[PDB]
Amino acid sequence: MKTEKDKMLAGEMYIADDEELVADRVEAKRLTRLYNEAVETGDERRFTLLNQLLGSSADGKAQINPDFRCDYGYNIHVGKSFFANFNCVILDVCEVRIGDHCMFAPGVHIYTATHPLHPVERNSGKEYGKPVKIGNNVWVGGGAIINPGVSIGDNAVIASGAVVTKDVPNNVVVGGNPAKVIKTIEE
Amino acid sequence: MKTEKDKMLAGEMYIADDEELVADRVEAKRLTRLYNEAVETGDERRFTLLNQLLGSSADGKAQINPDFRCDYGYNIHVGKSFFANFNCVILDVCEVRIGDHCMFAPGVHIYTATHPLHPVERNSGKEYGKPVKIGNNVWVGGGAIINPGVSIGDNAVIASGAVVTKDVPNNVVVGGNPAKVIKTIE
Amino acid sequence: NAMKTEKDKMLAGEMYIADDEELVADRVEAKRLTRLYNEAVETGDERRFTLLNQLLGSSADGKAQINPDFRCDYGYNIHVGKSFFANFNCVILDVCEVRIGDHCMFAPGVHIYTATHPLHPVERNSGKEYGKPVKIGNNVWVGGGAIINPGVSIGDNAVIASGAVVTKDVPNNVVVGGNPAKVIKTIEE
Repeated sequence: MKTEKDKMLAGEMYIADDEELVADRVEAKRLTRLYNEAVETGDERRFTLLNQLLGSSADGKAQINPDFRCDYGYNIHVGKSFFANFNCVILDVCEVRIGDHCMFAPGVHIYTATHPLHPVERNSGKEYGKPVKIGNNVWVGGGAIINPGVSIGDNAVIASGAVVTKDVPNNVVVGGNPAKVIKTIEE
Repeated sequence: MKTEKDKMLAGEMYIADDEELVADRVEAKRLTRLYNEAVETGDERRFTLLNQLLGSSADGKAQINPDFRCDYGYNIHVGKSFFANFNCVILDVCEVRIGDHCMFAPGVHIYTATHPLHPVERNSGKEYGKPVKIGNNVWVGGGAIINPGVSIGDNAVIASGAVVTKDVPNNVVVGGNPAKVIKTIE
Repeated sequence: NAMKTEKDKMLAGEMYIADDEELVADRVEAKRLTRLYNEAVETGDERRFTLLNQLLGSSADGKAQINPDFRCDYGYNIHVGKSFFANFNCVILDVCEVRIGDHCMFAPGVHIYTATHPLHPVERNSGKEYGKPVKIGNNVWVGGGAIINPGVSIGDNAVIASGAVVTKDVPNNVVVGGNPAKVIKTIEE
């Protein structure tokens, strides 16, 4: 009864080469190529293309620099005034929810996709994911990595190069690998 | 009386969506795309395109692998025999000065662009930058990040994965996140 | 010696002139073919495998699954086992041999470097550089954005955490993470 896609979204083990998911991934790549060319050449149709790619954006005017990459596109949901700089990658096998006024520097990667640590299970043709949630007014610094299952609170700032393995509270700066609070933001 | 571009270059808060700055970024992207195509296909005209993109290079023969990315292009200035490997990104809202014989491994990022720490100000449509300066004979290792306002001395070596958050003296190797001196070069 | 070329020295891990014409021509060809390959996989064309099998030195099953935009120096120094998978934007600098076993998977932004340079400026600026080969065992999972440096071997069943920077050999059956990469725990099966 459950499709592989149902399992995927639920965070359960799913067959990555399921017919439907494969078609979704190849379609995401084709559309993504068109989008990246639109934004590189500065065509206004970049917004229409992006709005077909992303699951949703609050204002339909998400500003994403090239070359953007994502797995499905449709699991990505952004608030108002979303900005991502060059070469961001979002593996949205599970939901990636991003709030308002969020800002990604270049090379930010968000992963929801993951695998079993044990070889037989990892090699079985099945994998899984954990959703990522990012609050309002989050600034993610250059080259940062947001790992699966992570939530980032409102007004948090992720230092460049940070590797985020655990939830980030409201109003802090985190930095390092693994990322740790390096400062509290007052107000 | 200062234009938004004037403010940007001086390290002051500027409106990023100023019509002049938007036009410059649109132009840089369009030209960067042609340049990347030229270097990917191995056409000799890659140099003439690159020389229209960068602010200056000492020998007009900078060697930059695809896909290169920059904000403006014109704020980047390189010495002779400049080399950058695959996928380098330079956010040049402020000056990026690079000396002679510098080489970047793949995925090196240089940032001058930055933002206020508090949300209201960060979300106000204004941001700022701090220039980056790199000396002569610098080797920047793969995936290293050079943050805004940093200066790197002559003959410095940045280990791969380094996250450079403060000035680096001459003749050292730095590594880690944040980067720290790990060796003196003699 | 008698007919040893710069390419021979490069492969042997010896100092070699990077701008030797044969090597320059090989890199130019790799970039040109990489561009076609990346378009093929982006557009979902079946011939992506045909092109990839001309780019890589070898793959055990001729069906390596490599996402765009892949980058490499030569292509022909890369050899992968069965069921190889690399996610978006992986870079392999294969001036020396890069040998990868069966069922390996790279997350996005994995970089493997065999190319390196002298630490002292005069020698580094001399137009010569060198490499050290990389070997990766079976069932290795390399996490997003990880760096594998020159001369590194990674054992069977090892997993590399996202963001790890691997400077030394990784033994079989460990999870490593951090910069520099250190053992997090062991894995058995």
